Amino acid sequence: DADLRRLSLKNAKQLLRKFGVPEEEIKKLSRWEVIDVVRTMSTESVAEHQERYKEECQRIFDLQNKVLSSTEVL
DNA sequence: AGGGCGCCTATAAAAGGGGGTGGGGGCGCGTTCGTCCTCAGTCGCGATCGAACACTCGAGCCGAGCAGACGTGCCTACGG
Repeated sequence: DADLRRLSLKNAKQLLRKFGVPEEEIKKLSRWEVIDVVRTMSTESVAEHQERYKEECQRIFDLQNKVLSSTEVL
């Protein structure tokens, strides 16, 4: 977070251009918002923890539905 | 209308002031730069609150022991 705020708006603008951030966020260029967006993009937690639980539950549930209903002869 | 005369051209020199023109210097103004102030954001430190663990007390459950009661076997006493 330190060096991202050391980026001195202009180089952070060029970095947001490099990552592929849309031109609206580059255009507004409030520097705190820019550095929060570039920290988020360089990251790209409790809503992900429960979503990964739901994803793991859904995968095996769908897999169990497919195997035990299949009429494939093994 | 035309000859003679006045004036222009050229040459030297001075004297002094006045006027004209070009260049430089001085003055004043505006612009630019630097510094300071203010706001926002971030990090560090201290205090307070919540959670987790440990200790203590009590209650319940299980096991063991003893006592009571009846069967059965043996011995004695009583009755025929």
